[PDB]
Amino acid sequence: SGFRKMAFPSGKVEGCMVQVTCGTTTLNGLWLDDVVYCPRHVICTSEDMLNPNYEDLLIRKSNHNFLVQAGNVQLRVIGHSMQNCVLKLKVDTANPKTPKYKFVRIQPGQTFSVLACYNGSPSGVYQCAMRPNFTIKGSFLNGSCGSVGFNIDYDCVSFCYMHHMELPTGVHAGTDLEGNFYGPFVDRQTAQAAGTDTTITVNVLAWLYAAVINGDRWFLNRFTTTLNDFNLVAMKYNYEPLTQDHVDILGPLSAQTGIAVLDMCASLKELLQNGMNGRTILGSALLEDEFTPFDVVRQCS
Amino acid sequence: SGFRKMAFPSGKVEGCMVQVTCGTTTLNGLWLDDVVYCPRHVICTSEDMLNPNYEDLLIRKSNHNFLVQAGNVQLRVIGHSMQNCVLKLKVDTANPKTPKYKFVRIQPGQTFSVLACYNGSPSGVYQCAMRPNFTIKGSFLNGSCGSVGFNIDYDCVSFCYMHHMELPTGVHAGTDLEGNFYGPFVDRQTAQAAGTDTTITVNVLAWLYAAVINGDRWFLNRFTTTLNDFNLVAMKYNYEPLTQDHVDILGPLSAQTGIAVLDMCASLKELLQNGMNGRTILGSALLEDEFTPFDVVRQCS
Ligand SMILES: O=C(c1cncc2cc[nH]c12)N1CCC(=C2c3ccccc3CS(=O)(=O)c3ccccc32)CC1
Ligand SMILES: O=C(c1cncc2cc[nH]c12)N1CCC(=C2c3ccccc3CS(=O)(=O)c3ccccc32)CC1
Repeated sequence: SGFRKMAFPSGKVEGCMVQVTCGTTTLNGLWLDDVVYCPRHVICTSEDMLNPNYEDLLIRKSNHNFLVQAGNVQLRVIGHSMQNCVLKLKVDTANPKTPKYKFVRIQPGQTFSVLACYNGSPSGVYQCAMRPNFTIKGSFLNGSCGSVGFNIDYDCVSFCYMHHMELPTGVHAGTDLEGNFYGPFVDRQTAQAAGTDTTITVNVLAWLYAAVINGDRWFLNRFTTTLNDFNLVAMKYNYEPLTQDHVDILGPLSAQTGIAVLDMCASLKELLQNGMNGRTILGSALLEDEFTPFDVVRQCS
Repeated sequence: SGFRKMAFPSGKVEGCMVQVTCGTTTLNGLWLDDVVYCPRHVICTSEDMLNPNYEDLLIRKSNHNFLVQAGNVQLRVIGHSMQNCVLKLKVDTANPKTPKYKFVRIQPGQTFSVLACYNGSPSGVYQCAMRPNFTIKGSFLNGSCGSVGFNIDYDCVSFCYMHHMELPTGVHAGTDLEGNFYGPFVDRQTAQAAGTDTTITVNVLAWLYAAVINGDRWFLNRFTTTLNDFNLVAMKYNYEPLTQDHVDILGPLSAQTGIAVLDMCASLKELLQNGMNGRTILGSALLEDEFTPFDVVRQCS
C-alpha cells in the first residue's frame, strides 16, 4: 500500500535526449528516427525576443548553424524547417534507440512524467498535471528548455509536452510535439500571464478514493448530495464543475470501495466548507488534484 | 524555478531488473554481472514465514528450482547462496547492461529513488527518504519485493535499498544490497512495529531555504536564536537534534540565500510554536523533511 506521486520509468526517453546548440545557446532536443525536435527560440537572441519574426530569423540560419550532439557523437544536420513553435532538425542518422512513440496533445487535468534535462543529459524525473489554465507547476532551471513530458501507454511512449518558458508567477508553459502551445502563451518577451487556475475536481475525488483504499477514512460520512448541489459548493471554492462523464470515469474507483461517487462528493463538500481541522489525508494537509483516476487505479492495484 | 520531489532517471536501473521464480512465487531480482540479487523470503511458503529457518529451507532448494527471466531471456542458475537476508543467484550470463555500480548503506535522513517493479518489469519511480525509525513511506503492492532504491552519484549507481515487506502501519522495510535490514525488522511473520518516528530537522531547514530561493519569504523573521535554544523547541515537537555538522552541511544554502542558519532556525522555531496560520510554503501546508540539503542544491542549481 501507500500512495506517492509516481513517474513513469524514464529509460526509453533518456535514450532520445540530445544537446542542441545554436551559436551561444544550448538546450535539449528529442531525437526520434532521423529528426531532432527542440524549441524554436533556440535561434533567438535576447534582442530578438522583444519582437521575433521567426520565419525571417530561421531564414538567416543555415544547416551548419545547428550543432546537435548525442553524447559524444556529433549528428550532422541535413535539413531544418519550422512546425509551429518547434524546430525539426533532420539529421543524417536515425536514432537506433528510437522506441515506439506517438505525439499526443493532452487535455487539462491529465498528468504526465517530466524528464528534466540540461545540456542533453537527464537530471531527474517527476509527475506533472496540465492545469486548467494550461500551465504546469514544474521544476525547471535555465537550460531546461526542450525537456519533454510523456506517458508510457502499453509499450508506446506518448510524448505530450516540451518545455519552452517560465512565466512571472513561477509556473511553466510549453507546447505539444507538433509545436502548438498549451494555452494562449507565445514564445516572445511580452506581458503574458497565466489566467486564474482552478482545482481539478475529478482528480481530487480520485485522490480521496486513493485515501480510502489506503486506510485513510476519517473524512467519509453517511451524507449525500446531488451533482447539481455539489457544483454550487464547488464554484464558491474555485473548483471545476463535475459532469456525468467525470462520474462515469470514477466508476471503477467507486465500484471498488463500495462508496458511491455522489457520496464521495458529500464528503468533499464537508472538507471544503470546514477544512481538515489540523488532520491529514495521505500525508497532506491540502486537497491534492494532480492524480487522475487512471493514476490511482494504476498505483492502487 | 519551482520545487518538486524529483527522482533520478531510472534507465540504468531498468536494465538490471529481472524476474525470479521459485516454485509458485515470482518477485523481482537485481542482475549485476553474473549474479542476481533478490530477497531470501522467495523460498518460503506462507507457513514457513511463521517461524522460518532459512538455512534449512534453502538447503532443500537446488539450482534448478530457481527460474530467472530477463524479459524473455532465460538465465540458467549455476549457483545459489545466502548473504544475510538476500539470495545471490549466480547465473550463466553476465548482464551486458550492467552499469558502474556500488552497494552503499545510507543513513537515516538521506533520500533515494525507488524503482517499483512487478514481475521484473518497472512500473514507476519516486523519491523516498530513510526515516529516522529506518522505515520508508513508499508505494508498494503485492509482487513489488526486490524493487531497489538507488542514488546516481556521477555515472555510478549507488544501490542502497531492496524492498522486503510492508509493516502494519502501512510503511515499508527492506535491506541494503548486502542483505542487512535497515532497523530492527526481520523477514518473518511476527508482531513487528516501527519505533517512534521523528522529523529530520536539517531537511526541513534545507526545504525552507528552497522556499526562500523560490520566493516564499512570509515566514522569515527579524529574530534569531541559539542552537540549544532551538534544539529545546525541536525536542518538544519530535524534531531530530541540530548538530554543527548539520550547520556545516547547510553552509552552501545559508551562504546563498543570505539568511544565516540560526536566523532560519528562529524562523522555524516560530513556525513550530505558532503554526502556519493556514498559509502555505512551496504549495504545502505541512513542513517537509524529505529533501536533503544535497537535493535542494541539485534541484535549485
Ligand atoms: O532556460 C530557460 C528557463 C526555462 N525554464 C525555467 C527557467 C527559469 C529561469 N530560466 C528558465 N529560459 C527561459 C525561456 C527562454 C527564453 C529565451 C529564448 C531565446 C533567447 C532569449 C530568451 C530569454 S526570454 O526571457 O526573453 C523568453 C521570453 C519568453 C519565452 C521564452 C524566453 C530561454 C531561457
Ligand atoms: O508482495 C508483497 C508486498 C510488498 N510490499 C507491499 C505489500 C502490500 C501487500 N503486499 C505487499 N509481500 C509481502 C511480504 C511477503 C512476505 C512473504 C514471503 C514469503 C512467503 C510468504 C510471505 C507472506 S508474509 O505476510 O508472511 C511476510 C511477513 C514478513 C515479511 C515478509 C512477508 C511477500 C509478499
